[PDB]
Amino acid sequence: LVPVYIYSPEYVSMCDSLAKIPKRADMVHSLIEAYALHKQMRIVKPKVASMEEMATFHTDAYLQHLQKVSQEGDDSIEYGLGYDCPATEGIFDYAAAIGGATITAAQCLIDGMCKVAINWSGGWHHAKKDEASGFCYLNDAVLGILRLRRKFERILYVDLDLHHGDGVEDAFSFTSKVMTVSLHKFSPGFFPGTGDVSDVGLGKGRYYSVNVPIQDGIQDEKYYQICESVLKEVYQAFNPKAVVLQLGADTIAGDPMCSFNMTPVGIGKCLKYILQWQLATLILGGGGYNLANTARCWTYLTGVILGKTLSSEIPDHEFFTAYGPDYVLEITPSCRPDRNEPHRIQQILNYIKGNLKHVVI
Ligand SMILES: CC(C)[C@@H]1NC(=O)[C@]2(C)CSC(=N2)c2cccc(n2)CNC(=O)C[C@@H](/C=C/CCS)NC1=O
Ligand SMILES: [K+]
Ligand SMILES: [K+]
Ligand SMILES: [Zn+2]
Repeated sequence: LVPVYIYSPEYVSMCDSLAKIPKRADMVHSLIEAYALHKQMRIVKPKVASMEEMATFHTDAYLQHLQKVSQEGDDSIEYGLGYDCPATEGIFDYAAAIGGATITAAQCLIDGMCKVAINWSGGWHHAKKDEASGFCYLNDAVLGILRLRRKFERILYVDLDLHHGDGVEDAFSFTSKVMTVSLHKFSPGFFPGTGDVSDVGLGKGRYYSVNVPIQDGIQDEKYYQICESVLKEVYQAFNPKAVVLQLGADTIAGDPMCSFNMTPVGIGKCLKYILQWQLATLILGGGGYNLANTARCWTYLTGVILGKTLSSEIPDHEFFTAYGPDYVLEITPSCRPDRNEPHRIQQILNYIKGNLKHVVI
């Protein structure tokens, strides 16, 4: 079975319509297209999310506000839209397209159309039920998981974005049918502030939330050791039936965030380990603010999913000029120190290992 690739020219243009991260969705698809990887996948046109589908997580008051300002424009209520005053009218359609695409990919998984479904323009994990947050206006990850819960009894959410996927974790904080695992930078003052190793969920969902606080400057080898160690324990204890994987590329060297020092090869190993489970897997994007590097990463990861080694030279295409001055696919880690102490890392792993002992199905 070939991977499902959620794409349409109308979808890509809609994903860039807010211009929060200028033409990233187009650059990502164009590079994938330039390597002709789409030829090896099953292209699926995304459906648009209805009001009811989006309301499975987001409140009516929030959604109705987005639809209203799409029609009329912006003591007003706080929905986290204070940075979009010049243009709020396109947010509702953006959210509906983002939401619909991830739901579509999830439905493909349910229908048995594939084992892997890809939506690189999704993975907006910060959005709350009643407010936007961190460039996330709608949490498609939550909508995707909720859709998969119709078919699969236990869902594992893995968030490899630089930031803590607080929106997704809070959505399922009280349930034990969905386990969230997040690897992220954790430091006083760093967005979004949550996701300490001691945060393990609430009520029936206690110990069904896993957080791995990491410090600046981590590289491929250390990251994969940490990630494999956690996933190994999580898989054995929770025994997931489906996986939703968020692959925010703002961990990659060269990103304006300038925190982690990763390359796409390191992320690719984590992905390879997850794919090894051969479970129904929903692949999502997320953060990534070095445009060319994000296209580089997600194109490489697409190659990993297809089990193909791409040529090192960036092929000529629409955005070829943006890949200078090297014009290659490989990304070189920065000359920046690793702030992660080995003893602290082992403590965290042991702490999590203790937590997962409580998890028994
Ligand atoms: C400029 C930079 C800080 C940028 N910010 C913004 O572009 C705006 C829209 C302008 S000022 C601002 N937001 C802001 C002010 C106070 C507090 C926060 N943000 C907390 N939120 C974040 O830090 C999200 C964080 C993005 C997280 C992506 C997670 S995948 N954003 C930013 O890095
Ligand atoms: K994360
Ligand atoms: K949970
Ligand atoms: Zn991020």
